[PDB]
Amino acid sequence: SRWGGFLDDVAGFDAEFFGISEREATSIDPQQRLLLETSWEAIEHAGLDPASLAGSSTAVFTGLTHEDYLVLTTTAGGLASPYVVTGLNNSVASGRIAHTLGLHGPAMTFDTACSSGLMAVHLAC
Amino acid sequence: MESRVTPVAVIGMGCRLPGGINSPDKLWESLLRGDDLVTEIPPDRWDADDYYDPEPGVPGRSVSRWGGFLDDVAGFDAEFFGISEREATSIDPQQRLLLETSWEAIEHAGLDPASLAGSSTAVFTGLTHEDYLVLTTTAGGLASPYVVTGLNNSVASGRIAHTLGLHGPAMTFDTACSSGLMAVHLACRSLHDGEADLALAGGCAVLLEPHASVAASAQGMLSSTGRCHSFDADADGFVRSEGCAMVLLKRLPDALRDGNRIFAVVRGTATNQDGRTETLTMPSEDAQVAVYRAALAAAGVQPETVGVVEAHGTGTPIGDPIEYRSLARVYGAGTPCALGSAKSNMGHSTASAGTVGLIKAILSLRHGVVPPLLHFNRLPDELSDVETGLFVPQAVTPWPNGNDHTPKRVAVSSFGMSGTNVHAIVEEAPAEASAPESSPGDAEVGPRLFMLSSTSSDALRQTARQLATWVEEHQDCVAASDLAYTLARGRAHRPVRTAVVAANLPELVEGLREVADGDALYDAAVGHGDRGPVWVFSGQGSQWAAMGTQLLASEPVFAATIAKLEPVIAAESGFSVTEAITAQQTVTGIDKVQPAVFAVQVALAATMEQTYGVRPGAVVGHSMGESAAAVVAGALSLEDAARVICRRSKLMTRIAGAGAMGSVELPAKQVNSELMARGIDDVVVSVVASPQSTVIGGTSDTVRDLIARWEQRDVMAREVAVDVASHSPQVDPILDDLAAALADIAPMTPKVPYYSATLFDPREQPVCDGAYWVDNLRNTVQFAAAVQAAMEDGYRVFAELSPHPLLTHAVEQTGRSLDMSVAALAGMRREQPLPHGLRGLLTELHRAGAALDYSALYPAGRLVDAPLPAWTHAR
Ligand SMILES: *[C@@H](CCCCCCCCCCCCCC)C(=O)NCCNC(=O)CCNC(=O)[C@H](O)C(C)(C)COP(*)(=O)O
Repeated sequence: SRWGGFLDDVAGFDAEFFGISEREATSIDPQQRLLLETSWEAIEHAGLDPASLAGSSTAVFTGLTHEDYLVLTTTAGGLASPYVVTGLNNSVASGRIAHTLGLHGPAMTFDTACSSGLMAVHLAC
Repeated sequence: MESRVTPVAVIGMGCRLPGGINSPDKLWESLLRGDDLVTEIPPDRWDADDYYDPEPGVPGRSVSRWGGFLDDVAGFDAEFFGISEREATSIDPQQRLLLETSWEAIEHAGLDPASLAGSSTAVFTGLTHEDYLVLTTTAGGLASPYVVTGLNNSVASGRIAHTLGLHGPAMTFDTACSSGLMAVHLACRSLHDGEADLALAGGCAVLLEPHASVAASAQGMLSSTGRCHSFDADADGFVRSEGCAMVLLKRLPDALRDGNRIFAVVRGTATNQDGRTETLTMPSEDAQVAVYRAALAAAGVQPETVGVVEAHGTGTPIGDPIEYRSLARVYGAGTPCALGSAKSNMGHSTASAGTVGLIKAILSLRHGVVPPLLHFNRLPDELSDVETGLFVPQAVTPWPNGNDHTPKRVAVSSFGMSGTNVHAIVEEAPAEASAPESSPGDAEVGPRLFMLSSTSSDALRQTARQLATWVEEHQDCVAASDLAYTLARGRAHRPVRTAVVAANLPELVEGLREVADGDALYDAAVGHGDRGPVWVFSGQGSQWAAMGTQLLASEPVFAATIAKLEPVIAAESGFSVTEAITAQQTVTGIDKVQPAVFAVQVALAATMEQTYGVRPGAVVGHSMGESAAAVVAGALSLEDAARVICRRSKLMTRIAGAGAMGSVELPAKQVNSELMARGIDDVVVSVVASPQSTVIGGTSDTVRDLIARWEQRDVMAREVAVDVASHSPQVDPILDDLAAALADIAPMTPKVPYYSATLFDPREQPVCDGAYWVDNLRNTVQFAAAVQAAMEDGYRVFAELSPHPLLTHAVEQTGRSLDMSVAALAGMRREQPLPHGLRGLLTELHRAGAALDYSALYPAGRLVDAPLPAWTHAR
């Protein structure tokens, strides 16, 4: 294959708005950045102030896979970066969102190949 | 109701942990002994000295050089799970450990893993690190296509489900180092929702590459000492350690209804997130208090009732005081409460921490005692003023606040870097649902058949060795009958298998020790346990002096059947058969021998049917044994068959065959071509045994000259020493009288599928009337056709009922000619004693792989904690 659907920008991420240092922002998984940004966008699309949800029992679930950024950093050999601990571990995918929004409901990330996109909805239900 | 969630009972667990711990009992023993499992990083993993540096925060270097590691992580049995070696190489060792531990846990519950096919059962597991991905990438060898399913995290639960054919939610998730307890909560909810009925929870943590450790050290997360100071004033941080464990869960009412062993019961659990704090890894005391209260409310259990809390206890100087502060808010309310953490003796597992804590709590409940906390001597100064009844047991300490009227209860807790927190409440399992003390009675003093199985011969030897060790350690703490019941019915049977027969535990210990070092080339079972064996009612020729003496002196059913048949023999055949059975000289004479073998074989079949209950998948009869075969086949009555055998024994004696028997190894068609080349039709083929073994009947002179000619033809041909001929135009004078006198029989439809060897098509069920017996004494018998039909029909297991094997090699050749593997056994060997009886022969039936009812041998018995078979561990 030579083709596919690809984002307009992948490395793009508004780390400053969420109070994120450029170092961790450089080392954080772009998938995590996309999830966080689109989650904020969905929250706003609901008409709710994201700041309003702080200190509430709302929960978060997300499906993640294809940790290709691990391959990239391994090839680059920059695994020694301390931000990798929270920049590449799949756990923080939900945890980063929960901490940013200050939510108290359970935060969990999982992987079910190409079925996470709806199994997350089932789990939330 | 009082618990909003349906209470869930743990019915089994499995674990593979550092320091050679591969069983929960081993973990319990290590914990009681106060042993440590943290060691220096093994060199084969990587050079610890290369990456070690005591200076904090040095880039590219770690602060620790220790860790808890397994005996081996590369060990795995691809053959048992049917995995290609090429594929097995690309598999993440985490997946292999998950699969093996899950299989161990299922067997630890006494359930057959194969029995769960298509069952509505779910599985949940947590994966945290992808060290194998790092290794594959740095090796540049991930171009192998088998890496896709071998590295993707979601495959793990899917792989387990596909191996076991489970039909229920399969989950691979992560909650940092709290995945296990999160999986437990998910399984509990799913069972409450009714989506599944059986769920598996757990997580595996594998340490293979150093860069992750270096990154962790860069964050200051690792202890420089090399040991976790959980709650100690010297808290230096956690230590990375290998780990993998699984737990099986079933709904409590269902478990009670099925009477399965209930290790403990979990009343409820809950989960929440800390939320906004200083960083992504700052714990929130209020959040932990909230999750404690929520879990208690879900379980509907008061906190002061719980005695011991399984805290996280990671050893971080920042985290541990916070965790201690939170617990004092809820637990330790005046009533003393003990504190325990599994990390003190094992270290920290980034995925299995919750599961190992849960298992330690389970064992603590099982023994009503708490192990001491390793390396601990005093709390940090920040906790000096905190008021609570909480305490850390410096030694092995009985259950705090012991109360007969209340079940013992344990709280567990796990926390991850992601900030999500899981807490659960574990309650002591109810009293024994079965009869108290398993209703002891007149336990049989006769030797018990202790089954055994494994994946390979050397693995079988190692399994026998460790099992003997364990039995020696508990020769008095357990009972032989319960152990035998557990082995027979509460354990899956691996393809490589054997058995030891013993009456007392020291005897079993000696027998197991014999094979533990004794060499023997064991082979895996050929049968699949789906069909019963096939009896071989072999004919005359293998008799010897006093065959039945041991059987009469040891098998009550055998003696009863012999005494039952004896008067009918003296009536119809005119002489007693017991005297010939006990005769010190080998029985001779077609009148005398013929009923003797019939009685022997029918008595043996009755013994197998009653004292051992093994049903035949099919039945094969040889010569006069064909009537004896029809006896157990359900086609002939016992009296009718006795009349048949006695009357034919009397009648054949009139002329004594009037001929001779010639056996030649030449193929049957080639034999027919050779015979027709000389016009020697006065002889005719009598037995079709194998494509490389035929028997020809005829007059003595022509048989003798034919076998002389074949010897001149450089082909083996023997005139056997039989006194009479069969299936030859020489017994003709008796045929008319035999048909006339024997027409009184009343055959019926066989109860067991039977192969008519005499008939052209053994697959067709014969009428086995007097005409059939005339053919059986005059027409050729196609034993080769019968065995070929049996193999074609899928049957693989065959056992001779003869006093001595006669055609085991022949049927082996038939299978070898067909090229399909088979197992041929002999009921008894020439002058072979057996004080144990046919029980020893029964072991060979199991070793072959035939189906049978084990409850027929083990109607009841309490399951026990006998160890598990080892594994082939090719790296
Ligand atoms: C268990 C989690 C610890 C083990 C997880 C290892 C992560 C390695 C990631 C590897 C990815 C890339 C691989 C290939 C390069 C656990 O219990 N977590 C909680 C430990 N306790 C916590 O509550 C806090 C732990 N650390 C701390 O106490 C603080 O976060 C510190 C002070 C270390 C961080 O500094 P600051 O944020 O306060």
